Amino acid sequence: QISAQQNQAAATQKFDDMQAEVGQRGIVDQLRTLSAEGRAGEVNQILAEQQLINEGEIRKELTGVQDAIQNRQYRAAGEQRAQAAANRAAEAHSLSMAAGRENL
Amino acid sequence: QISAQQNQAAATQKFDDMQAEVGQRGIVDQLRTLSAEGRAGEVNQILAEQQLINEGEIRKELTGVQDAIQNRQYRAAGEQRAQAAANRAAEAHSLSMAAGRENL
Repeated sequence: QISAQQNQAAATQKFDDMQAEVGQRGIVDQLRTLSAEGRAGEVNQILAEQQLINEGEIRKELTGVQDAIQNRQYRAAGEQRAQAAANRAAEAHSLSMAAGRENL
Repeated sequence: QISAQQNQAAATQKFDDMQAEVGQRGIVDQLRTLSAEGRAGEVNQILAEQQLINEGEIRKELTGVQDAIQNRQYRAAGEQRAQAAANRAAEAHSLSMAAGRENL
């Protein structure tokens, strides 16, 4: 009797969790839409009041998304700096070559 | 009889652990909320008094979050420093080029 009662209690908990995920599928959708536009302050505030979401691992996925955005921006800035540095190097070398040729 | 009682004891322990996990979700939620805001001193204090949560691997996740925050701040500072360095280099090169051209 006790073994059967334990088994069915566990099954009931599993079913409740599954139903909770199914019902929560909308908030996760809204958070996914919001976090891909850069807005990161309006995702950490909905994940603090409308919490008890079944899986608390979505946080890591959204953080990864925002980190990817920041990394992309930094990479673009770095490339922009590099090309200008190359142009400056080319100009300086041309002047130096002219001067050296005249001296020789 | 010995085998049956051993199996029953193991099953009872599993059931008790599952129930304890179910009952502790509120504390884990509060910890996630606190640790997502940078406060890393209260998380440890809570995890010192109530220390006995059914899974002691939450600490790894929370430390990962804290490390992510610190890394983001450091990367932003580094980007700012690189931008300032490039701005300095541009002016230095312009002045040097002007002087060299006049000398030639």
